Formats: sequence, structure tokens, C-alpha cells
Amino acid sequence: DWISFSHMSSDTDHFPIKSWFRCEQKAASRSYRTLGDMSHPQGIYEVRAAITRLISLTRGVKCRPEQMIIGAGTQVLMQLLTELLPKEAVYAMEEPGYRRMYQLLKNAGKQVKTIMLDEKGMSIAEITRQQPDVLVTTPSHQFPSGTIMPVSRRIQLLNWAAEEPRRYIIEDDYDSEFTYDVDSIPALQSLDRFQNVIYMGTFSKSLLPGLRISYMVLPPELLRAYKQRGYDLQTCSSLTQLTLQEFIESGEYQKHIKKMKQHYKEKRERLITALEAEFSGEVTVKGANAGLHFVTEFDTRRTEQDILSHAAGLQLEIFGMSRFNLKENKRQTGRPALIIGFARLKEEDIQEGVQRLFKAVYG
Amino acid sequence: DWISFSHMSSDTDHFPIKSWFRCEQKAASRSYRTLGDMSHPQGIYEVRAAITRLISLTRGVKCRPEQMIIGAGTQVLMQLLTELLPKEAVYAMEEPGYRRMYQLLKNAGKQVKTIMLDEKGMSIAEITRQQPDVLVTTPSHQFPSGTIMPVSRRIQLLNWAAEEPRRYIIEDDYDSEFTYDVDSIPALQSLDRFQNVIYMGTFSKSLLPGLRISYMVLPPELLRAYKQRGYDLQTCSSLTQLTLQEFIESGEYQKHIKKMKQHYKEKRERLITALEAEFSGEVTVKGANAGLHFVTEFDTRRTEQDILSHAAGLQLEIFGMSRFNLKENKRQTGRPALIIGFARLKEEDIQEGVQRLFKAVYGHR
Ligand SMILES: Cc1ncc(COP(=O)(O)O)c(CNCCCC(=O)O)c1O
Ligand SMILES: *Cc1c(COP(=O)(O)O)cnc(C)c1O
Repeated sequence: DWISFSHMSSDTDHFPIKSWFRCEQKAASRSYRTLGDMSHPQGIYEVRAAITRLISLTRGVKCRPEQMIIGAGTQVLMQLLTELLPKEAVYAMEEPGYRRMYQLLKNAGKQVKTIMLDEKGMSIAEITRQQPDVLVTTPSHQFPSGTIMPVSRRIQLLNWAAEEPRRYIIEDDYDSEFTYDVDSIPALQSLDRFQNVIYMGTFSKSLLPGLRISYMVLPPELLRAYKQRGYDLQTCSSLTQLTLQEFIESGEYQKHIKKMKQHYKEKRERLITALEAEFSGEVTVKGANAGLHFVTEFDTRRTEQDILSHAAGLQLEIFGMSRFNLKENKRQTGRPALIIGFARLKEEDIQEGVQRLFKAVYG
Repeated sequence: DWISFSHMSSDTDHFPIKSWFRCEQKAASRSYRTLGDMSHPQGIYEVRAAITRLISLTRGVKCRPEQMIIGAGTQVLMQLLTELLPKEAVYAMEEPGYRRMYQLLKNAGKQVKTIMLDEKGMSIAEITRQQPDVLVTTPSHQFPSGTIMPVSRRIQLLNWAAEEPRRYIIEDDYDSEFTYDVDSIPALQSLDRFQNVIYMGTFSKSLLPGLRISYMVLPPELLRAYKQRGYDLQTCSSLTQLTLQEFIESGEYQKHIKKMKQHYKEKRERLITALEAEFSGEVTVKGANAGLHFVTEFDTRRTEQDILSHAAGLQLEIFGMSRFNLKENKRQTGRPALIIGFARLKEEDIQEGVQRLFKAVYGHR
């Protein structure tokens, strides 16, 4: 009975789960003799090669498959990365941003500066002033604000990293697969002429988060630091990797993304239109030109926690922007701001969801 | 025409891949609408409940699913543990042992003591001497010497840990689904009255056709430490989790374990008979009646490296004890003690494998 405006979930109904299992039988019969065993620690080479081709095609990312590392989550690869990067590196994160990564870095004993955003995303002025060593950025659709970083700002960050040795940018290209605006913008890593960027990718938005498949691409110098480790074991089963590779090479991935691009586009249009009507125009929407969510701000007498406590009662799954407040202070000011995810939201349940949303906002 | 005496986990020839895939289907059907969600960070709860019920009756492990953390393999679970334990904790490991885990700890910048064995396992003598803060131990079937630590030694370790704060015992239970003849002695943590043991288990032996599924059971203090972080995400795919749960609860698992046990019971018997037949009083089989490996000591004038070198020339794959040293600096190998691993040993390969081993142990015949 719940309706879900979650940005963390997907509808199982639009994922071709039967194709996936069919690829799995194919991968299994292809590599039956050795499915049993562990893969190369970075992941199967042929599989790393398929991905390499994919992200070069879609994101213009330039690399050799040996630079790629596959892992069971962005957060296992982020941890590893903190061990490849200089021990005394000062990290910098978007504010607001991904609270888990913030917590991960702190718990690793790192200093994390918090960089505020402007209309173009991560503030280059703040970056220069604070002087961190490594930036963590989400250029395709800033998490959670949704700002698509323009190539002008991408170049600004790439010039910053070039100006001094041992500066790195971690490019978190999370939900970069769908675009409802001018066409794609090549990843920072592709615009880079000096190998200062670590490109991170995941299959959680395109596939299903249940499937724990992610990867990252290392500059050569960090790759040699990884290989010098010797003890690392792969975290994705051999069959999972081969199933993904089969899913992609068969073209099913390409079909799935193209179908979904259209599906999300139209569902996003519907949902917004229904927000503007039900709220009479008295709602502010931001970060809606890409990705699987946007941000909505309301004029109401209620606090964010009131709306959230109430929306929970109306059986509406929804999250407050306060969830993404990195630098702490008792400072909720202005309009309550909520993130509106729509991957998990049914076509049929848009009108009801907006009405439930209205009631939770106003009473 | 290679023959391998080097495997300690099965392969796809041994695994009912079809049963697994069919359980995966059913699990997926049952839990369709929830695949679009990411798991609970400790793993799906009802999965944790299933494993817990299982391990309580097979190993005598006493715990609640609330204390269990599921992960994509033992490495990732060990990595996390080092972050839950005191930063400046000193670790200690058995020698001979799992070198990979030695490097993991060393790369994490930890002090690691190396602790020799006697005929009851990890040396309490050496432990009370070298004074570490946390022990890493394989009490059910030592890796790779095969020693089953007796309860008297388990109690000594337990008492040791209880004596000062910030002392813990990691218990690596890795192949305890296979016990031959006499029933097993339960897991060490079944004796753990003061919450000093962290139980680490895996499905790598009893199953692994590549599956990355392990789990660890935490004492409340470390569990609270874990819940304090708030940033951890499950690494084991939700599909793998539900499948295994179905595999277990459908009964398919015990049926598999029952079959494999007899199969490995046969092979160990048939292999030891053959060793005793071609060698006689010249072979000593040291090791327990458990697991997928044992230790052979040879009464020969060849050195370990000689035998290993003649072994590769006869296309027989084996390892001597010296491989399982954790550390090395200015010394080398030893004298005829090899470990035999028979998880992937064809029955047809037994006599020929034993005949090559005989050749390599003298260089004649
Ligand atoms: C900022 C950011 N980057 C990457 C990911 C993908 O993570 P996995 O590869 O799936 O482990 C995510 C995923 N996050 C959803 C959680 C959002 C929340 O509100 O907690 C992410 O956010
Ligand atoms: C196989 C094994 C493990 C478990 O490793 P996984 O990460 O579960 O594959 C742990 N300890 C020892 C000694 C082993 O041989």
C-alpha cells in the first residue's frame, strides 16, 4: 500500500529479470569448468574489457582494461582507494553530499573539507581557498542537489588538479545513465589530458541494487600501487561478472537503457506536472535535467521532520535533504526540502502520491 | 595429464549447480518486489536467521541473527573487524598459517606475532609470552597442520582472553561441515561465556562454486562499535543471499552435505590406503579425521624442495609445509612434510597420484 518517492530503490517490474537469468545460464554453460573458482583479483579480464568498451562508448572514458578494478559496491572500492592514495591526503566533499562517504573518510582518520555548491556544482572558489588534496565529486547529477556540472566547471577542476602534483579527483559518475536535457557531457576523466582522475562507476541504478557490481578506473601510478599489494581477493562471484558481461555483449543492456531512458523521461514529466498542479505552482523543483530524482522545496509552517513523520503515516516513502547535511549544526533554515525519487514510483500511483505528499507538507 | 593434491575446496563437478539455480529461481519469485531494494547492511535478516539456526545445530554456535554480519568473503569481514577492534591492538597468528591474512594485517599497519603450534594447536605458552591482544586461530582443524585443538587448550585460550580487557579471539571455522568417524567437538565459541570470541564462518568449502558468502558473529561490544559507524553497506548480492536461504530451507543443503561427506570420507579412506600401500612405514599421516586436507611426513633422504621439484616434473601438484610460513627473511625450506589436499582429486587419479608421489619422494620408481 506504500507509495515510494525513494531515490534508493528501483521497481523490479521494469528490470528484465528473465533476461538476466538467461544470461546467467549462458555464462554458466560457457565457463562451467571454472565458475567454481576465484577470479583475477581485479576481476575477469574479458569482463573488465567489456565494461571498458561500454564506458568508453557512453562516457568517453579513456582506459585500458588493466586499469579497472571491479568490486561489490562503491564503498569497498572507496576504502581500497583511500589505501592507494597518499596516507596524509586531505579530502574534499560536496556539501550537501553523500553522508556515508563522509563518515567513511572520517573514520579512516582523514581530514575532509566540505565544499559548497553553486549553480555549476562543486565550488572551485571554495576548493582553491581550502586547499584539499583529493576531491570527491558527482558531476553528472550532483548527489543530492541534482546539478549537472557543466564542462566549464569540469575543466576548472581539471586545471586545479594539474597545477600541483599529487592532486586527484575521484569522479563518482553515479546515476549518469539517463539524461533529459541536452545530450551527455563527457566525464571529467575523458576531458583530462594528464591522468589525474579516478573514475568510479556502478550498476546499481541501471540494473538492481541487489546485484552488487561496481568498478573504478585507476591512473597508472595508483594501479602499480595496487598490484604491489598482493593479498587482495575479488569481491564479486565469477558467475556474477560473467552474467553482467553476457548481459552487455548480447546487447540486452543497450536495449534496457534505451527503453528505460524513454520510460523515466515520460514518468518524470508526468510527476512534475502533477506536482505543479496539486501544489498550484507553489513548489520549487531543482535538479531535474538528469538522474532518477529531483529536489522539491515547499512553503509551509511545518518542519522537515514534521512532514517526514507525517508522510510516513500516510504510507509515503520519502527523504529529507537533511539526510545529506554533511557539516553539522542545528541549522535547518528556510523551506523544507525533500528529494523526489521516481524509479520505484508506479505510473498509476503518481496522482495519489502527490496528494499524499500535499497532505504531509500541509496537514 | 596433471594430478592435483593441492585443493581444499570443491569444484563445479562436485556441486549441484542445477539445484542452486533452481533455488535461485524460487527465491526470486518469492522475494520479487524486494530485489529493487538494497539489503540491510548486516545482510537480509531472515537470511541471517536461517544461517543462525543452521550453525547452532551443526557447530553448536550460540548466537542471535542480530549479531551476525554477512559479507562477500572472509577478507572483507576481516578488514571490517580490524576497524572494530582497537586500532593499536596487537594480533597473533598460528605458524604455519594463512599467509594472505598475515599480509592483510601487515598492510593495515598492525603488529602481528607469529605463534607456533604444539600437539594441541596454537601455543598458549608462546601467547602468554609474546603478549598479543587478539588471537587468530583455527581450532576445529588447524590450517594447514590439521591439528584439532582439544577443549583443554580451548579453555586455556578462553581464560587467557578473559584476564585483561581488549583481548579477543577470532575463530576461523572454515571446513567444519566435513567431520569423519567420531562426531565433532563443537566450535570454540560454544564455550565462550564471557563474549570474547568472534566466530568467522564461510560457505567457501561446503559450497563455493565461486560464491562469495561468509559471515561473522560479533560480541555485543563490537556490534555496538559497528552500529556506531552508520555508513556500512552489504557486499553480498541480495540474490546470492536469498538463494542460499532457499537452498538451506528447502533441505537441498543438508542433502548436499550428507553426500559430500560420504564422498570425501571415501576418498580420504581410499587415498590413505593407497599411501600406506605404496609407502608403508615410510609415510606418516598427520592430521585429523576432518576437512579436505591432511599432512604427510616422509621418511626419506630427499629435501622438501627436491621432492617438490621432482613432483612438478611428474606433473603432480603438491605443497610442502614451508609454503604456509607467514614470514620469511634469511632462511628457507625444510624436510619431507607435505600437505595433501583432496577436494579435487579424481578417484581414478588416486593410485597414479600416489605412484608419482612415491617417485618424487625418492627419485626412483
Ligand atoms: C554518491 C553515490 N555514489 C555511488 C553510489 C552507488 O553505490 P553502490 O555502487 O551501489 O554501492 C550511491 C548509492 N547510493 C544510494 C544511497 C543514497 C542514500 O541516501 O543513502 C551514491 O549515493
Ligand atoms: C577458504 C578459507 C577461508 C575463507 O575464505 P573466503 O574468503 O570465505 O573464501 C578462511 N580461512 C582459511 C584458512 C581458508 O582456507
